[PDB]
Amino acid sequence: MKLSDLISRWIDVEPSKNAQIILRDRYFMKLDGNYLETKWEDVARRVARVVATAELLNPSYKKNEKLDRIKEWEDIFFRVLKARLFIPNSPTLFNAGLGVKHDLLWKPIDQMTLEDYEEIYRSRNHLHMLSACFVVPVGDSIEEIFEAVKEYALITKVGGGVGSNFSELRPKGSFVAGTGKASGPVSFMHVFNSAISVVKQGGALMGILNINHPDIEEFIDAKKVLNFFNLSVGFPMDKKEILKLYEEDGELELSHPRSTIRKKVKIRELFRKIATNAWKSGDPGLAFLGEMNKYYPLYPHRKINSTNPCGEIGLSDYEACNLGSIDVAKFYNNGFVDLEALQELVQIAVRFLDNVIDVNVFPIDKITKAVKESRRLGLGIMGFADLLYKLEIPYNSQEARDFAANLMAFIALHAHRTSYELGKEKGNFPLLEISRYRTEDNFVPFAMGMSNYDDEIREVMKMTKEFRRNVALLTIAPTGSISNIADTSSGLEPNFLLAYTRFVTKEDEPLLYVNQVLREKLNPEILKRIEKELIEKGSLKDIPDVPEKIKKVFVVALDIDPMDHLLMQDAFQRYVDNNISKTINMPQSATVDDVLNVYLEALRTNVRGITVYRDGSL
Amino acid sequence: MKLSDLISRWIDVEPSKNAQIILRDRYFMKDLDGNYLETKWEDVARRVARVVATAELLNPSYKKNEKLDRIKEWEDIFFRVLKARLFIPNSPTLFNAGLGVKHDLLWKPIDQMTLEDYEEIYRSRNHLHMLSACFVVPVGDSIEEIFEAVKEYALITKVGGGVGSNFSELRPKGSFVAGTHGKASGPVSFMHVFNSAISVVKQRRGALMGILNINHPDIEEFIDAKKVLNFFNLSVGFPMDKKEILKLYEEDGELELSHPRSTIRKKVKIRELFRKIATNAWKSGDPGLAFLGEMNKYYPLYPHRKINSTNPCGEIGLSDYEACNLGSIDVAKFYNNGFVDLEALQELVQIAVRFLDNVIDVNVFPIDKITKAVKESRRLGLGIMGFADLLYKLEIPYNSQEARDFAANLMAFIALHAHRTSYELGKEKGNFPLLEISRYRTEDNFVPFAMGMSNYDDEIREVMKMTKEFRRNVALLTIAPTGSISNIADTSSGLEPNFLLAYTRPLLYVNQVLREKLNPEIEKELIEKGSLKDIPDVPEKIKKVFVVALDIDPMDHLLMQDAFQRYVDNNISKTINMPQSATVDDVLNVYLEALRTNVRGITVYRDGSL
Ligand SMILES: Nc1ncnc2c1ncn2[C@H]1C[C@H](O)[C@@H](COP(=O)(O)OP(=O)(O)OP(=O)(O)O)O1
Ligand SMILES: Nc1ncnc2c1ncn2[C@H]1C[C@H](O)[C@@H](COP(=O)(O)OP(=O)(O)OP(=O)(O)O)O1
Ligand SMILES: Nc1ccn([C@@H]2O[C@H](COP(=O)(O)OP(=O)(O)O)[C@@H](O)[C@H]2O)c(=O)n1
Ligand SMILES: Nc1ccn([C@@H]2O[C@H](COP(=O)(O)OP(=O)(O)O)[C@@H](O)[C@H]2O)c(=O)n1
Ligand SMILES: [Cl-]
Repeated sequence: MKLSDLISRWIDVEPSKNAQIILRDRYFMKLDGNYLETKWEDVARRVARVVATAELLNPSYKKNEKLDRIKEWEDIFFRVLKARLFIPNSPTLFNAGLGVKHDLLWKPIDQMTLEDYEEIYRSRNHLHMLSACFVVPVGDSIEEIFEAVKEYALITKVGGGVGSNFSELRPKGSFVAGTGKASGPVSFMHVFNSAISVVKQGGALMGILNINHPDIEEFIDAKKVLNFFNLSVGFPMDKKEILKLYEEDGELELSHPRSTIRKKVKIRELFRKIATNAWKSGDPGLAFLGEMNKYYPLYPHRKINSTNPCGEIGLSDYEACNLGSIDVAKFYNNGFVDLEALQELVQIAVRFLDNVIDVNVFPIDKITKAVKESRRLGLGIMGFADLLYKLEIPYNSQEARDFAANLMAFIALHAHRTSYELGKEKGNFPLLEISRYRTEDNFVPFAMGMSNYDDEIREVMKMTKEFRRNVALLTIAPTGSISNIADTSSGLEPNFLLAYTRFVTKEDEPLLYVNQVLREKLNPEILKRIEKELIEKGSLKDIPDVPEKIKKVFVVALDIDPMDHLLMQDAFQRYVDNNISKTINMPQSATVDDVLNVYLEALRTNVRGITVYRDGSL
Repeated sequence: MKLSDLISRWIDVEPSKNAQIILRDRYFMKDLDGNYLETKWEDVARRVARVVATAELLNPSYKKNEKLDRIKEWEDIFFRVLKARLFIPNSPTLFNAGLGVKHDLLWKPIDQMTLEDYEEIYRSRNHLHMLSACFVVPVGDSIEEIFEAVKEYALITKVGGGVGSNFSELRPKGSFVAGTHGKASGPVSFMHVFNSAISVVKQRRGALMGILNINHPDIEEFIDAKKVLNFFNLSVGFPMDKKEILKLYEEDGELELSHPRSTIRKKVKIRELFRKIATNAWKSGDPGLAFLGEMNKYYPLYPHRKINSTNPCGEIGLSDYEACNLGSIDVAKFYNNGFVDLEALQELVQIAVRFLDNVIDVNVFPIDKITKAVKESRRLGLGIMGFADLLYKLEIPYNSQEARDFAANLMAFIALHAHRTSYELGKEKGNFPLLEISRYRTEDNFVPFAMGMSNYDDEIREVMKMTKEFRRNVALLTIAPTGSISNIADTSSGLEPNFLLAYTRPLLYVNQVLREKLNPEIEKELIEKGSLKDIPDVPEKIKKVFVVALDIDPMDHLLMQDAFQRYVDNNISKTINMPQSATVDDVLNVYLEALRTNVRGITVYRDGSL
């Protein structure tokens, strides 16, 4: 069906009362604390109008027509936004229009003149930061360490999540031209933690240390406060290499350019250390940085050393990335995903995300540059688990994973063809010429190998040798907050729970929530009886008197075994040029051996990183 | 007698074994192997003198066929007062002088020194060649400025400095912050980041100064912050006149707590704020009080520049990005026949001031703004140590009007000749850049301290007028703790009474002057009891004389501070010791007498309180 007509079916559907609480708490703009916005329509309008003002910069538009052209983009943007088919990362919702006079952000589009958009463009203040994901380096000097703590605080203040690889820092007890002797990365990481603890935005930071750093063991056991850090162990070498060393029971030398300190450790003992900690507490994860550089169009002229906090974007030094997600559950139509409307939305969403770069303001000049030059986007999806329920497809099945790979491949195809086109109309990312899209033949920024679309995707990548707006376009984020605004499942995650009682504060209340798809499918009287047990058990699986087909379909996170989580992440990653946010849920009864087995399988699949969460551990 | 003769008396007295251990431990230079380049005090003295003399290269009054002679002459004079331990510079000068320089130039005989040799010492001083103990930086009201100040703390701590700040610009906790739903974290909470920075950058550890002004809305939280600021000394700032605060107090008035970038307001009774300050000091020693207005009253560049903070022990009031190098005279070595040898003292004061001013020239800072602030004002901290031991020798009891009048006259004579030395260096080398906008140039009768307790006052007034025309330094004097340098010097610390006459250091130690004076058949009861007061058959004249910190009541501590502060242009480090039985009201009474006298700040420590 036409995107038009899907917009119609959603545009007058208001957010649930749950989404509305989140919105007034956090999203609706407010001196001294009065609401300038009271409906999601209000958010959609302000954001639509501000992202649309980037069309001022379009070299392919003549001065006459510019107002026409801009209003057209405002209205579609507004329509997909209000309908909740696509929502950008939170910072876009929070910060769009900051610094702009309130008479201009909600004004009827009727009364918008071309000098009103020009006024919007030039009044964006130092806080107009619309992107979620950042990486900064932490060089081996007191100067560079503390510039980086400053950078963390500046990024955080404006609503960014930031990560670093701390491996440049020489090991603890290393020689310093001082003085003393080097504190080592773990103890400097406390300064960064201490800083975010006082910069209150309203897991937060990613800190990575590489597997061959002499302080790695300390780093693995560091969270056992550091409470604001997610930690990952970095593998800048090739996955295959580490797999083989493991398989032969080999040893790894721990060493550092600027220390004499060296140790040999068995790779299995180190792995088991990691797995034991992650079994107990969820940290540290694994970051396969070598796998990310493998698919990075600019490597080695540039290099990915770290991810942002939730691990879904691998970023070079000072790079940033703005994200946004399509609710694929809204795309269900009579046993099929409606690809005609999904194609149009991918097109709109890539333009939306690329225009955000043009109206974004960063607090550090190096970040502004790093971004101008690459124009990395993070288009993803949410509502995927719910889409499966509608299609009657068990999440833990080869059917779901093949469908997942075809769906992502379709999106990757039309995302990169939109980038092709934007490069033609607006100009190429400055670094096209030195990227693998130019200097190579047959370069594809992801593994593929599970879809009919692979040839067409090869064709697209070849075409983008010539025209290409963006270094990379796709990610799957956690969507913790935008999936709640949109009333849908998060990211590619299964639903964690089908039913739970939530609580309204009123003024001076328990109100049962049931998954809406489940509500529409199960006999309402079967629902009434089983509800009690479903809430206590957290699952339908052991509930007598629930039909078997329902149940096979309506699995939640802990019904789905760890390998079936991991393989779903593999299926998506084959068609995503950045990385993926996936929690590998494990049952309380999983051992440290089971965790190691996940890591081992992880090395053989196409995943770019790993997070495990064992039920009841924390 | 001539300083040269006084030197000969001290030059070959070797540092004690206690002093030598300190020296080997952290002052003797080592090579990459951890092998010692220096093994003797003499080597530090040669190294430091040589390095500080090389500043004479920049002297615009020397030829052309003259410079090498004049430099070796300064090097020789510096070397000899150093070796004798008559004057010692602040520790970082000891630690860091000569860094970057080849080792064959550093300890080479003065007589084999060539002009090119000095030129190469000077050119090869590295980024670590940091020779000053005392820093102040601003902490402005923005995340940007806060974390730039945190970077500065780091960089300063790394190269060996102590830094202080006034946090009062930061908006109170809970203030509106544009563009977010979070509230301002507030000064106390942001201090946590400074503490955590210093916990991870080794200096031999730096305590920090943190000040919040009495009229800041978070002031009560600040007073209570120390029961994770374990690195901070904390002082309450009083930017208003001390008269005004004393009055407000006596009249049982109110203080408006407010901030220009917050709606958070409150009114509090001054007596009640003072009582909380006093209760916390009684418990733990913190917070002390910093009379910033009194400091600014005597600041020659006020109001264009202002002092908002001290460095960590409070002895220097510093304007933003300003730093200061210190040095101390061991006055105890100037005793001669029932008198202080003022002939020798005047000469060492002249030498010390030059030595201190030359340090600015070979000093290297890690921030450009500090470099500029120091070039522009050339502030010095010439002090004394050995004061209590010098009183022992003169047979004067520390807790007597006699001791305070003696201290006033002694500090007055030092101030006189230091400021006269500054006039002359002004003339010979050029004035400090800011002289002409300073109150030595723009006022008449500006004197940078209260005087009032000496025969020297009128002569001091004349020298101040003279320095309308020539003046090298904005200010010159201080009294420092001298916590390490009085140890190296084998003498009592700063102006402080000895804390104890005998203390285990399995070691064990007896004050040298008591030792050369007490009938050597007269000790067990002193190491335990801590005093001579209640040993009987110890003659009552030794005893009146040989008093320690806790024999001297709080007002005699405080009036001793006053006596010195009237002739010191920067500030003074003095702890007001109190007996364990003192009450919160006894503290408040110290506070009130402090506000009436000429002291520039207060630190109390009440015995057994930790
Ligand atoms: N004083 C200190 N305390 C603790 N750690 C320090 C200290 N100084 C330096 N470090 C650590 C921080 C960095 O990881 C590393 C090097 O710092 P720094 O010495 O500033 O770099 P640099 O490149 O200027 O000097 P270098 O000549 O030693 O390499 O050692
Ligand atoms: N997110 C935050 N959490 C806690 N404190 C904050 C936060 N943001 C700012 N502050 C504090 C730090 C300072 O004391 C004060 C102002 O910081 P900042 O907003 O960077 O100043 P600014 O000069 O940029 O203000 P403005 O945006 O009003 O021009 O508020
Ligand atoms: N405290 C935090 C934690 C993560 N983040 C960032 O938010 C990014 C995406 O998270 P998400 O998709 O759940 O975000 P929204 O649903 O809130 O848009 C993460 O990858 C982090 O970079 C942040 O800004 N602040
Ligand atoms: N651990 C220390 C001790 C003193 N200092 C600085 O030295 C000043 C003088 O202290 P002091 O006179 O006892 O020090 P020394 O020169 O004797 O070591 C203090 O106010 C600090 O600014 C420091 O930075 N770190
Ligand atoms: Cl020191």
